[PDB]
Amino acid sequence: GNILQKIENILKKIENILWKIENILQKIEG
Amino acid sequence: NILQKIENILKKIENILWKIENILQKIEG
Amino acid sequence: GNILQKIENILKKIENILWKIENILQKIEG
Amino acid sequence: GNILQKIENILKKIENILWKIENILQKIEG
Amino acid sequence: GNILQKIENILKKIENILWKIENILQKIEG
Repeated sequence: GNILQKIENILKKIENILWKIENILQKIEG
Repeated sequence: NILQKIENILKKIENILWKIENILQKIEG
Repeated sequence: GNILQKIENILKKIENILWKIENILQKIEG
Repeated sequence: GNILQKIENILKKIENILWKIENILQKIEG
Repeated sequence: GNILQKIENILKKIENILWKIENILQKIEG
């Protein structure tokens, strides 16, 4: 129930961190 | 549904990782 | 749909992409 | 300790590793 | 094993690959 909500929330955080990594790499390569 | 949302976020994560992978291919280039 | 099978399939692709990333990074570090 | 909790723990570990990777890159780009 | 265990196992592989990636980056300050 709420554990699925915890899993969803962690995946959103993972997504957000990956976006940050992508942006740093884009600036480096750009 | 929560399972569909989880699936949707994972698809987004896959897409971001593809972008990261292509950028690294360029950097290693 | 079969949401759990879709989730499994997406995770397999994520694994594959990450393995490619690790290999590219190995070359960069070399 | 059910399978969902185990999955949650692994995702939390993934999140933390990604944070570390981002933290290192933030330094590299300066 | 069942579908949730298959998913857990793929997540473990993802974690492990990310740890490898992190390991390479950690060397710079380490």
